[PDB]
Amino acid sequence: AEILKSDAGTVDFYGQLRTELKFLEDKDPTIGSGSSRAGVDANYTVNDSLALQGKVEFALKDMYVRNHILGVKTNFGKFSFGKQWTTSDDVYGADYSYFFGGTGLRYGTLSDALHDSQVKYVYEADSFWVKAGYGFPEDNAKQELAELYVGATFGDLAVHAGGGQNRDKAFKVGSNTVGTTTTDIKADVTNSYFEVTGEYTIGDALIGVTYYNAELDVENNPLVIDEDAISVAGTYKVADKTKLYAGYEYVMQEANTGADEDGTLVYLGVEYKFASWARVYAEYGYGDGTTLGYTNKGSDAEVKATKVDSANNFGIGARYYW
Ligand SMILES: CCCCCCCCOCCOCCOCCOCCO
Ligand SMILES: CCCCCCCCOCCOCCOCCOCCO
Repeated sequence: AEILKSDAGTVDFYGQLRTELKFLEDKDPTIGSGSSRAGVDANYTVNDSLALQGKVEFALKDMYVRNHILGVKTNFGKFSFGKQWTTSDDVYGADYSYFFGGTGLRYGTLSDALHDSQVKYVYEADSFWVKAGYGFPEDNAKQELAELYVGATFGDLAVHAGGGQNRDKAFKVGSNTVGTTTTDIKADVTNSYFEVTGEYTIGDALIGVTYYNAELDVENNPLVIDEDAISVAGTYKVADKTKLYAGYEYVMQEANTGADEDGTLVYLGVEYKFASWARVYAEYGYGDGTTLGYTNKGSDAEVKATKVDSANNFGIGARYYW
């Protein structure tokens, strides 16, 4: 990106402007959900064995801090402190969409993929890696979080596995009205999760599969909910500038009361790159059934718990990068 400074030190000014139109079943078109941002990333190498990083990223709305990081890289790994995305969000899984996928990735149900005071660790060797994180609860003002993932690449097959636990002692589930007493439903909820992923590259094709489990339990309550999830997705480079993509996502939710639900999400889309600094995309999404909540990494959208009936959805977008 825009190198302001460069030597043993570099200062990089970077960002994205986005314009996105969303057409959701039974709604008027929405313009302006596009997640634009701008930041600065400063790096300095002290020697062969030690480097420092300072990064800050703001949303372009009014303006507010998205990430704010101090980093220390050493021969025994990299340690990063401050307001960061979760390690679970960085590793992600087999969702290749720009708008509607991610329903089978179950790490974000409570956290929305962010904790304002974390320490994150990364170790890399050859093709092999370890990534971990911990969130400081601040005498209960912030959630509890602890995560660990490992992965490697063996020829054309890349694999990873891991997970964690995320606790929110006062999570807002929703609201109830009984006569004229309207009241918030809040609970002490823990989300415990684990996943395995494989991604296979063959020529112009990429195919991925992710399995996820999660367990939601409530501290002073017999209620437990288990989720079992599969995501099957791929991409295909049909020309130098042009990539097609598609996925199928199925999730079953089972409560210890015996209540069962499930949800299906299918997407198909196309990406076109004008240049390294410009691209556009268009996507169709078909949803049926239930989600307890998910995050689409591509667009940064959060979808709260919901049920839909045979819903047809479309998105179109364009981005500028520097
Ligand atoms: C006991 C925990 C061990 C988990 C580590 C990885 C297990 C092997 O992973 C291979 C990656 O598989 C991705 C998931 O689905 C593969 C099943 O489908 C095979 C046909 O595509
Ligand atoms: C490892 C590659 C898997 C191939 C895709 C199938 C995944 C389907 O999940 C099994 C659980 O299904 C229960 C409901 O299935 C409804 C009809 O499914 C259409 C098959 O894609």
